[PDB]
Amino acid sequence: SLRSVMTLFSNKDDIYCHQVKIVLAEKGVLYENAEVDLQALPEDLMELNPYGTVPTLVDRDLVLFNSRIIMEYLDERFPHPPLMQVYPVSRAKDRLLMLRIEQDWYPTLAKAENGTEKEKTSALKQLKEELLGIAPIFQQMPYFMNEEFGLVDCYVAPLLWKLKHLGVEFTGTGSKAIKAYMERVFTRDSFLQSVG
Amino acid sequence: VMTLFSNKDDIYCHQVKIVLAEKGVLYENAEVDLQALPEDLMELNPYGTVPTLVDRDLVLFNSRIIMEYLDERFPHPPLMQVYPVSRAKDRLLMLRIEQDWYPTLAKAENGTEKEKTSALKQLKEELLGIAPIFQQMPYFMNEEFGLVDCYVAPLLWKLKHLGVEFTGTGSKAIKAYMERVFTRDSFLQSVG
Repeated sequence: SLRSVMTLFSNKDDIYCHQVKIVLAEKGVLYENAEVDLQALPEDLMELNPYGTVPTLVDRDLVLFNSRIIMEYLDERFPHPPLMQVYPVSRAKDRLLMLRIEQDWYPTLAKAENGTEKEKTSALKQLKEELLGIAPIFQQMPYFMNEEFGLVDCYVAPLLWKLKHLGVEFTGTGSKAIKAYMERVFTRDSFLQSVG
Repeated sequence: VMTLFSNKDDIYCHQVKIVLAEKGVLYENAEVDLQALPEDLMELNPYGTVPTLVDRDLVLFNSRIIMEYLDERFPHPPLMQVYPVSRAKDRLLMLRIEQDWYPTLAKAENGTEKEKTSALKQLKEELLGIAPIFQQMPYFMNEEFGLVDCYVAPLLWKLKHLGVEFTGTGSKAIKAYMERVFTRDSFLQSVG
């Protein structure tokens, strides 16, 4: 592993913190985890990041927040293994895919965790239908619209992980490809470290 | 073929047009009325937002993604630094500009007459507050013109056209910055 002197301020149930921990583990970067309670933020986080958000990555004098900015920083600073492709069109398609995952699926997931009972049930059914709907994606490629594991999977895997633990179970048409993808990502060394 | 679906008054369209002009790339501007979106935009981009860029087979939206794509596809002149640390700092600047300054700018164009005059005073206040930043380097927190200036310049341009004038302390660094970015060939093309 790499002996960095980084501190990650994070919360263990936050999906954005989860994305960043997977990238840190992929890159083999050692860092200190500083757990934070969202209602009771530590003053040292406030000192470094006045917006008081997590994840916040601190490396010596550098302070970063926003998980997309953090992840691209780590991929650029620590090239191996590559979590984005090399060529500009692939990079743009992956970026657009990420934005859409975040925009379209993440709020439904949040509703599924934090809504009223009919909202939850309604959010879960909606996410379930949508994920089943994109099943054909895998008949071509083992990672999400990619041949190799990358940042897009760092958006999809935390979401599937949360759905699994909310009781979602995939059956019917498209469920074989989704279960296969889950095994492929959940069993990776980095994912194992991220939920450790 | 290269097409930008764009609205002429939209700040995010303006960002992308500056980057297109810097890279010297030819494109067709498809003007869109926000209240009546054309069908050919809807079929390429189900979300119906602008700017939307179409490059041969690739469809892109969201101005940040378009700009990064252009900077990577058309490498010179480079609009981002080379070091991962500097690139991250600039990304974070841009995020903060867009999150903290842009809503106040929208309010200054879209509000009631009370809302508008209030927003204009706030923005003018915060910009004069950071006068010593404009003082530091010729471009915004950078020695060379880059993507960060593509966030700052369109905002100052809108303000100029909303009647804002800078006088008093630090207004000198801000005016000198405006003169310097507004008179670049790429910027003059982007407003043409």
